[PDB]
Amino acid sequence: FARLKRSLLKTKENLGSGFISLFRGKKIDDDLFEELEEQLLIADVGVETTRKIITNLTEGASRKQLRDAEALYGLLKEEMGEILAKVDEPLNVEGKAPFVILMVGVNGVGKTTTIGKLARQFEQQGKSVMLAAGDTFRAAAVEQLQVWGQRNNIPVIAQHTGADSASVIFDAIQAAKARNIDVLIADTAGRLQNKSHLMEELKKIVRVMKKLDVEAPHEVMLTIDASTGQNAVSQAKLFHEAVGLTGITLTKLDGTAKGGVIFSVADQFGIPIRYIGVGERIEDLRPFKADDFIEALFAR
Repeated sequence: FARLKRSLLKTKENLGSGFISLFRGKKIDDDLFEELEEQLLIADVGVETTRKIITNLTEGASRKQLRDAEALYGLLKEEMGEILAKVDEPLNVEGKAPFVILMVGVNGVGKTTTIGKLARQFEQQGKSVMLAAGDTFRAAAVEQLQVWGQRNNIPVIAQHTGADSASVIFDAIQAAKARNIDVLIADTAGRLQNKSHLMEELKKIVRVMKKLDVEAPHEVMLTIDASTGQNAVSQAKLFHEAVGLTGITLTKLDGTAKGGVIFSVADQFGIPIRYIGVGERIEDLRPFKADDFIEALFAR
């Protein structure tokens, strides 16, 4: 995974292959674990997840009675591989009419653009897609979706600026079912300034969907930006506590040294990481595969 390896360069400065130069010729002691702990934190692995990692490393190293630091690399590969393995369930949007994905997250992390990429990917697999411009007060985000949808021959349900979000989405599910759409992707508001207001809106949207399908939304997908580091974790915590997240898309891993936040997100929530954005192309919004990611992160 060449493209994946290249996109992770900044994170690899401290993690994965980044561990190699740190362990080189070192002996295993408190100083070393201290330095390792520092590289993990710098990469935004997070205090709690770093502690779990160091603790399990400490133990595994003692069980095998290791003396030379170079060997800690493989133990870390296994330990960190384990953390991501627990959230490796791929998103399966098949067999529904439609399969409803409610895209949540704050403004400015590229939700609308992620919606476009996901819509193209599903069409490239043979599925029909419909979009719902549920971020009703942001005329620019609604217009972005409408214009792009028009030219890609993808129906977009939208109403006047300030329309009730739950109503636009209700109408979109209604239109999706009438037209035999396979996947419906709904955008949502993202002003985290007034958290209670935003969360109540999402709760309403979710309640209203039940009038049409007891199973909708089939996926509540949070989009977070890896370059915002631990802010991504704070955002995940907020949305998850309010509404139930069933999937996470982590974008902008390319170029940030904070790629370690993926471990923090995986470990603290246990919510499947569905996609990781590692470039600007449609295919760069990669369905997440824990093994490919770990191999790319740890490869020299």
